[PDB]
Amino acid sequence: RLVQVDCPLGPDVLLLQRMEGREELGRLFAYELHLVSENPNLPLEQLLGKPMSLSLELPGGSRRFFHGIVARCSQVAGHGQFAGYQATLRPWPWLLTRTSDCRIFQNQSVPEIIKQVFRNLGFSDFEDALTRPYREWEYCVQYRETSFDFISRLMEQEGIYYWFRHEQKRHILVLSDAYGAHRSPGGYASVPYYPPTLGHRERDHFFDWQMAREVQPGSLTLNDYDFQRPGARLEVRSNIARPHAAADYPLYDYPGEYVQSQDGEQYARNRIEAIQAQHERVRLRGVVRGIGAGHLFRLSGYPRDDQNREYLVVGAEYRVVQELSQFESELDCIDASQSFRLLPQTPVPVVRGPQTAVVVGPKGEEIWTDQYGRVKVHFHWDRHDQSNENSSCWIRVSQAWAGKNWGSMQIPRIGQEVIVSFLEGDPDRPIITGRVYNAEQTVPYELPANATQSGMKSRSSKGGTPANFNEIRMEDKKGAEQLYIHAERNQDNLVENDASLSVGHDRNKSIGHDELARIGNNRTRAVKLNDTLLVGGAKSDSVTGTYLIEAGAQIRLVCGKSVVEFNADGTINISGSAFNLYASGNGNIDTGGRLDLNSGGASEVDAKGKGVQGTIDGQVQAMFPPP
Amino acid sequence: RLVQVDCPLGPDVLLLQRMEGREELGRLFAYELHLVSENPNLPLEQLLGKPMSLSLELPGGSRRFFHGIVARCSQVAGHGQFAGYQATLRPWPWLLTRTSDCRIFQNQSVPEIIKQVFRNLGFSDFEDALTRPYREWEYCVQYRETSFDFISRLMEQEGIYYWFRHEQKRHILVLSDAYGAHRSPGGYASVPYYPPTLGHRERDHFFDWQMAREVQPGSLTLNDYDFQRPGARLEVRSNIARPHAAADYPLYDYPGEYVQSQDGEQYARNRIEAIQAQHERVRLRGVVRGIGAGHLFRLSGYPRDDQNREYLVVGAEYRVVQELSQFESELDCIDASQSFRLLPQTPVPVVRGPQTAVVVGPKGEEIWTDQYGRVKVHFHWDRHDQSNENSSCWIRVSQAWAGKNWGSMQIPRIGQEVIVSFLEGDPDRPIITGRVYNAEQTVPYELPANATQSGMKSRSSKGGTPANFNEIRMEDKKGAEQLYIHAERNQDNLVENDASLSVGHDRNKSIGHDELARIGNNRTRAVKLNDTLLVGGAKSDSVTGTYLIEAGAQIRLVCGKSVVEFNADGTINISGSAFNLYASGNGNIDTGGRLDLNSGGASEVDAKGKGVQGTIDGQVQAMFPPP
Amino acid sequence: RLVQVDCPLGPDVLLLQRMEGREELGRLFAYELHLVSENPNLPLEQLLGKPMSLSLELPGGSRRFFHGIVARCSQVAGHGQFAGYQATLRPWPWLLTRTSDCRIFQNQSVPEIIKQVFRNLGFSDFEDALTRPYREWEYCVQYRETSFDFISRLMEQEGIYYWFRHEQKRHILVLSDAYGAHRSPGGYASVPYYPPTLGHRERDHFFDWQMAREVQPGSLTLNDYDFQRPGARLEVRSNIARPHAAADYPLYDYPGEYVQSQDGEQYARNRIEAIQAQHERVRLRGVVRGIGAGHLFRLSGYPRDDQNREYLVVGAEYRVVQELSQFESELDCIDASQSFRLLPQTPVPVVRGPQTAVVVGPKGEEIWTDQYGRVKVHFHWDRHDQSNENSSCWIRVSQAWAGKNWGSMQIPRIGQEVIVSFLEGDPDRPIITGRVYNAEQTVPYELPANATQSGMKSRSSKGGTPANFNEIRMEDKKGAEQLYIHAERNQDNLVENDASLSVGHDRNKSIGHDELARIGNNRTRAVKLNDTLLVGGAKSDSVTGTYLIEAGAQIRLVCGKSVVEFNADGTINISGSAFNLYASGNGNIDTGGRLDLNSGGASEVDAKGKGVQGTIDGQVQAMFPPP
Repeated sequence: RLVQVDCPLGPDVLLLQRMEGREELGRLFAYELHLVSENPNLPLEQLLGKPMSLSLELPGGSRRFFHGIVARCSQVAGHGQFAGYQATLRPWPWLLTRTSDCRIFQNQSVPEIIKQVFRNLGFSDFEDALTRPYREWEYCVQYRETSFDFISRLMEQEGIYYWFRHEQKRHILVLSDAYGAHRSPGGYASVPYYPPTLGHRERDHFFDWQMAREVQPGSLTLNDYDFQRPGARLEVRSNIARPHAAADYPLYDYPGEYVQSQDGEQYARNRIEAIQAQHERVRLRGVVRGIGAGHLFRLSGYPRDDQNREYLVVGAEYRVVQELSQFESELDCIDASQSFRLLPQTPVPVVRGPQTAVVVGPKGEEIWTDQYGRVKVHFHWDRHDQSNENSSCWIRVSQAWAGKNWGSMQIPRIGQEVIVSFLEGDPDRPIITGRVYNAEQTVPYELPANATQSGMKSRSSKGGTPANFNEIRMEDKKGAEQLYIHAERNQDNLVENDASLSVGHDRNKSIGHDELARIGNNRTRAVKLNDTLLVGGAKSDSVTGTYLIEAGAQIRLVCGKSVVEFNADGTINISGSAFNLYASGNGNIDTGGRLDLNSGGASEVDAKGKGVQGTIDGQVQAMFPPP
Repeated sequence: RLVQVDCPLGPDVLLLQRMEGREELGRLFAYELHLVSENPNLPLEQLLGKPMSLSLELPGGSRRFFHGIVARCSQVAGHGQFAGYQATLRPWPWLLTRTSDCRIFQNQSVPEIIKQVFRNLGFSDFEDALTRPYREWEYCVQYRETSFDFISRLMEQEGIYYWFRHEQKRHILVLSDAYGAHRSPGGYASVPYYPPTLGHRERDHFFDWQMAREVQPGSLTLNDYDFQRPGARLEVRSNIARPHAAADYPLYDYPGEYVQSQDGEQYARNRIEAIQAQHERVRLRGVVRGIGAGHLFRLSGYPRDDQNREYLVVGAEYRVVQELSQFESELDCIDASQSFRLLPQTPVPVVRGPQTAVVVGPKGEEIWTDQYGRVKVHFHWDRHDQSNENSSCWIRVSQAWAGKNWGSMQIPRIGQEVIVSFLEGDPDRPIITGRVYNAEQTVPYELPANATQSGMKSRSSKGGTPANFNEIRMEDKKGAEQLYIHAERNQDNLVENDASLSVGHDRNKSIGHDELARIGNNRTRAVKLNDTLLVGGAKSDSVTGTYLIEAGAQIRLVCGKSVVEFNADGTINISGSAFNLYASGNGNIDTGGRLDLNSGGASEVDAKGKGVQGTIDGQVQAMFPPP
Repeated sequence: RLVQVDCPLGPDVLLLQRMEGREELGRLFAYELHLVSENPNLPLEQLLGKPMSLSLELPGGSRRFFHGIVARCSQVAGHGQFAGYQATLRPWPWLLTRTSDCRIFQNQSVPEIIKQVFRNLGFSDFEDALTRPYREWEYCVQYRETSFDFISRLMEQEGIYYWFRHEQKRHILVLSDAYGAHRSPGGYASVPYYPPTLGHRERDHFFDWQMAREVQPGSLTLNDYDFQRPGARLEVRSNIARPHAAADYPLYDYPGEYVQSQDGEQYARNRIEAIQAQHERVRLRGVVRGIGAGHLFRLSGYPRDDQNREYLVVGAEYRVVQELSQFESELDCIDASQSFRLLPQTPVPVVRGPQTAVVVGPKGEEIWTDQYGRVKVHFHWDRHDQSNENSSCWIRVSQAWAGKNWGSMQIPRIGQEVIVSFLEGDPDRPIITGRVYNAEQTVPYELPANATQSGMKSRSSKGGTPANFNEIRMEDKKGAEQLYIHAERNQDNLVENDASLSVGHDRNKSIGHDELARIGNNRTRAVKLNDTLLVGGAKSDSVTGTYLIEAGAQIRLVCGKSVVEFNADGTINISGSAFNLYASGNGNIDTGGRLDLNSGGASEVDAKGKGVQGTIDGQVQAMFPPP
């Protein structure tokens, strides 16, 4: 009689005036449901967005459900017999387009990731019929895209495709990597071909047919780069030849998003097979019902016996017409022994430009890095991360100068706001290209007042304060320029060879404790004018050889009352309270003139107020006054 | 009669054989007309690009105007009686698609900006029927886009739309953000629906009606970030419940282009209104001459009574056929209870990489910055600005090391060629990323010659001449390495605790004026071999405690003829022209052997030319030779 | 009669049942050959990818040759004698879409680059009929695009076109930018027009015509910038006008991708002239067999005199059907006097973000640069070069300060991995924005193990090893802070004003050889406690002025047995083994008490173990102990 609308609100509540079903491997199904009803104003929103099915009398009397979700709907002007209720029926996955995200995945397999999305969604009606094992993707960020988009890209990359199973009350997103996950139609595993020239045969059969071949590229070369093995060559290449002429045009790519040549070949292969599947296509149109995408069936009756064979349907469509059933269907397929693949046509969220993030790591860490200077960050957009070393993977950082164990070293600290960019805008390839001072990260030299100051102030780690720093500052202030040097605790200046110091004006040197100055060879120095030395304690000179005290004018010695004068003319005056001159052997005293004693000739020698400890110390304390 | 025409080259001269028009709220209109004329060579260019209208014979003989500008035209097939001509009318706003530019706006509301654009255009034919106040865009820029594109984006951002309105001799852009901006045509306050089963009615009526339903998202989350207030959780969310199922899917975006979540909500509301408006669509077809886009009317006669409502036409189709006549129309409308916010369908130019900018400010300034180190810059593409502080807003800049009141920093100067990009390529979110040398701004150490020279050279400010600078110059030249420091002023070497200096060879030191040396505690010095000290003035030793002078081989003192020789063998020789040995108390002169006076045993010890002040001077000036 | 087939699988085996020819200047043709053949199972793959030829009978029996290659071949349900097949004939350039890569072209004219591609693919079937000279570009680059796309784009941007010639067995790509490479249409130098209203005039004439007009812009201003001539005003502008209302709408782009304003003007014209042309075009239809794209002929018979002009066919349509027959043609043209201009409609691969590369240069270099500090790099994506100084053009690099011969200067060396970005994503505008470390280019400080020593390392050049370098480090280690300097050779610290040193604790200086110092004024040295000085050799002080020695407590002189004690009470003890006191004039000795000689009251002063020599030497050796 007719195809009964086995749906919500009853079956007979809706009658199938006409249906246009559409199925495709690796894509969302779509069905036009021209359902009609005795209810002249059946509130459309009551089934809009809800699951429903349709029961098609298949071969053997079996039934094909056309289950999906009412994606869209519309009432249609009609007649007292019935009102039209057009509806677009589509599988759960279109719902994934209704939520966008900016979520980081880390070392997770594609199945893991996708299923996790499903777990997040609460999606259960799906099935894992993969045929190829998967590697965990060390980093994979969902970014400015819907879950649908994200997963779709993961799918095409991996050569994954889907088929959906129609069940009266549900519709299963079946994951498949190959024909082994597919099945023949119930009561229709094989079908005759009865060309249109025969009019019609009651057995479901095919009658329309088309075969076409196309020119394709000779090969695909991919390439990539891994800084951890920088000199390694990751270039790969898939070479395929076809029956057509000139099959010799190579394609090249970089980066291919892989670190092993085996992945390069796998993904090149997935892409190539998707392409190769297009080399020759088979089209069929019949009055068949059982067949659909993801089904395996054998054609028979076609003049070409190389067409009379089993096929895996890639594209399928259905036609139902019922006066208030007529039935047609058309296929687009590949041989049943093939593994369907799709090209990565899903758009890639391109990182349009720079985005900052907070440097993070372990909560008790401050310089969270590794041997490459890579760090973890917290992106401002990542509303789902842990703001720690698990918020992202390690990210390389630019330097002022960077070579083989030489160059600058400014390895980020936690809490810094840094600028992240992506290699060719690819969210999975971050790199730090800058650092920005902000309300927290404030400039060493208060701006704009100290805009003329430049250099660097550090901060001790771990746990150093803003006072605990080493620094260098060059004051540019015209007329008051200045080089400030600050060692927070130590200065080791190594001058491997010769050293030189020049001061245009005055030298102010001071040290809190002791100072040792040893000269490997000789030392010579001079003071242009007066050379004064104050000693708060004692003074001791030790020359192994000869020590010459040379001076023009008068050399003077004063120690309390001990006073000695050494005039340039040799008039040497010596005195104090007493004296004792002694020779263990002989002694001689002579004069050029007369020598007398106990005569009053010699007299006391004036100390000039010198040699007084109190005075000396006063000078010393003036030199070293208290702070 | 038929349809009346009113245009350049003659009103009656052209007869509208047929017309296919289209108007939409917030969008450009288009009228395709086929008119015929007794002029067998009607000059296309004399109406192409020109304003003109149609006087549609409304009820009562009133006329509905369809004024527009001939965007396109064509002499087409026709007859000797009336030659055929075709033309496409478009709005004055459409004309903006013919012009493009690169211009920055700063602190202007969208209404303000657009009206200024209108002033630039001379576009006086518009109305301001907006009820909401709009935020001044502190920075917003037109870049490589048409003026139309630019303002279209501004509108969509703020949700602004409009109603094209016509007058016999002009075309009006009725700017709108409110239902009250729209209105019914005279006699079209309530336009009836007279079923198609009636064929045609004498009263402008509708005969078609269609309603369609669509699944909408359920939540919209927007966010943004402010470095000036880094904890600035600018997250904001709009939510909506819909009649259908699956009315709960969340969306997320960041940055939302706002600094206040409330502004974000405006924007969120603009978007969610634009979105939810797609939930249900109402279509009508009739023979109605008056109601079109931006018009109000109550549907009167549709069998489904809850459709006999007042509607606002979102857009409309206009149809003419003429007997050489019937005017017909189709409406796209929303129920009076609904509002409208322009849908975000216009694309935006993206800054896919770095640009060159000039640091600017006051014309007499060298550093134009604020407390965040931000500066204003001038863009090469912004040919409208005067290369000054008004060229752009305060822009953030990457630095060597951001730190909280510490770090490595260098303040930018006016006239510098800098590397600038945008946050995520968004032209309204500028950020300075670096600096680069050029033909004028040459490297500190001229290349390629000075590739071995590295570090940095500053300049004094204001007035940093080539001489006025401080620098760090490191020489990596193999065999001629160096660590050179230049402090054009004072230099402060602070070492909080311990310091050390290692010199592989010789060390030279020279001070232009005096030297202060204050050893907090004890000083120990030594020279492995010889130590020479010269004094150009006087020397003054002042030791608080005991001052011991030891010489392993000989202590010698010479001041001219004053010569004292202390031989290690115990022989003490003292010579000069005279002596005065005196004890305040007693004294003893004893020998183990014989002591003879005027014996001839004592003589004058050779001074060796020492103590000759002139000789000494020779040595001093040897240390301090001219200049 | 008809169009005869000349092809693979046997010329007359295939019968042109229906052919849809499509031609256009500056665009690849397509001839859809619907053929029927006595071969009931004609191979598809043996036409596919192969050249095929047609011989369309013209007046006089002349055969208009067609030639192209099959991009697609399909088996169409047909009969025995006439089995249907469908072939897509494309021009050779179509095949260039089958290959894609990347590559840099330096100092290459576009004509040459084109020919390079031809040689690469063996595409000898072309004719160089270009008339304008083209710029030798220092840098063009193919990237992620087919060779076809690359060249097509490359041509569009320079105003280059490519035309075609159907030889019988070959199809020639007549490259040309001037109408001298056009021809009269095989003897149809003038083609009469017969109004369709006259009926189908029995001969090869036109039966249709359509002129159409459009509103155009009025001005295009482009601008660009060159840092090597940074004051450049490369801004260009070319203007147009049209018959319609004021064609005065300005356009503006920056950068316009040119370094020469003359070139910029041409580029403006490359866009503009086509835009100008967009104003008016003509469609023609007839059954004219010898006309087609690139043909120049006069239409003769269109009622409007203005249309009986010479026209250049821009594009064309052909339909050939055969009975075993009918022919029709239609075309898009411009007046022969109108200059054909190709718009830049091919997309340019956008550099979505940063790239990685390595600094390269001549093998004898370690640093390869120029007067701008630019470098050559080899790119990690550049899988098509040998990695040398010609692997790129000169590329700029960011710095910490870019001033006029001042600022920062870090120098990249050959072998360093670098970050390369492109201005606004423009593949022809590379710049280095950061240096990075990798497995080979390791970090100078161990990480995280030695992240506390912020700073830098270097290598002497040329030929400096890890032991030959200069380095700076800052220990930020909390509680172990330290500044450290390594001058591999000498060090020079210049302070032009006052220098100061403050060491909070202890300081240790060690000079490898000789130290020399001088004070340009007086000097005030002091210690707060003890001051000891050891001289391993001899010591000599030469004070040109008075030399006063002040000390409290006691002054001691020790040289072997020659020892003097100066007590603060003025008791002066001078003694040893012998003495010789001599006045060269008079001598006086007096006491206030009794002066006795050989009294026994004088004795040898205790040396205190000092003035020994060997012991003293040992002390010095303690001071300067062996390694």
